[PDB]
Amino acid sequence: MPVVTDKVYFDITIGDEPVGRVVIGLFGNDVPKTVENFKQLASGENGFGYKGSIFHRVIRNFMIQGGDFTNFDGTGGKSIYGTRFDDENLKIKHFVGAVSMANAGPNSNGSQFFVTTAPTPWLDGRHVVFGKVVEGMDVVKKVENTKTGLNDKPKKAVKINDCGVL
Repeated sequence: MPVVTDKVYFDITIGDEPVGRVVIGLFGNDVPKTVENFKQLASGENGFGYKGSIFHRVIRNFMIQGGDFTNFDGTGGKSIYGTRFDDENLKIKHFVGAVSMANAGPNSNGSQFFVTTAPTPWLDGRHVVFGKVVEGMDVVKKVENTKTGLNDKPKKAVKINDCGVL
């Protein structure tokens, strides 16, 4: 298993009601550049980041996706290195509770990421896995079961009300 070297928290609300904290353990020895991006975006130290952003796409028994702090719809976000950065390591496979970079094809990591709640083996090799959930899988589950609309957008906003580096 990859070693966890750092942790980030997300305090999440649904429709402005608190539903709990997710703590993600990060694999900084295997993908240090990807882990630095996600830590800096959680801390907001470049003036922009995840606080206040939403999980815009939620699919029951598959994944929750968020990190689009520019457009809030899946079209946006940016890394601390520029709009996009390259795939750092594709060797780590997904597993239930994996945290992985969303992308638009090869070498197109930004700020968007997803947390799985079921196997997603068809994503192996194509998305950079960079951590896993170490607390609050039950909170991810609440989000996973929230009622959705067009293109799996949550009817009530699922918001990262606060976040940071532990």
